[PDB]
Amino acid sequence: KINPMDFTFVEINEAVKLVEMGVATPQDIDTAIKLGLNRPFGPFELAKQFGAEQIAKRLEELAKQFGKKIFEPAKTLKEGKLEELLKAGKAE
Amino acid sequence: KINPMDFTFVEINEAVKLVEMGVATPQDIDTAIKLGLNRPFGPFELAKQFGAEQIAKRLEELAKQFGKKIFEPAKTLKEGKLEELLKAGKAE
Repeated sequence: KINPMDFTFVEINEAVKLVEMGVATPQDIDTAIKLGLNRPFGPFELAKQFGAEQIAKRLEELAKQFGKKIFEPAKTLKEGKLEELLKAGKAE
Repeated sequence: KINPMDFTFVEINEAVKLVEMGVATPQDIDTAIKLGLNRPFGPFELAKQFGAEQIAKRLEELAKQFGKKIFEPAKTLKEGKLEELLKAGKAE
């Protein structure tokens, strides 16, 4: 049974993985979302708000439920190294 | 009751609206998704594949179910003007 919140959990790791594959930065993502989507927290601040720990555990659950690639938790998350990752697109 | 497919329906109009608010183009989106997410069709070809008509009708359903902003169908879609929209970020 799915929540509305699961949809931002999945959006988030969509975002995460893009950043993981180097096709975008945490920033252009957050801003375009915030600006385009007119909301207060982009995927990543959202992620920071929530916690890598929580979102993954949850994404796991869904991966079992569905077995689609999209639901499987980004490694950035499943291993909490989120913060060093912002460093990547943010640092240089 | 939600399907796995609903998650790409919502991703799509996430994408759509970004493009609607001018913060990205249909292209940088499709490619970053395809490249970063290593899949065959970006949000928009996906959308083209499916049809503005179908995705909206469906997004509607979810908006009633949840009443979160994220689920409400982009106007680009709910009015099928999808194709002229690719023109925007694609044309100039």
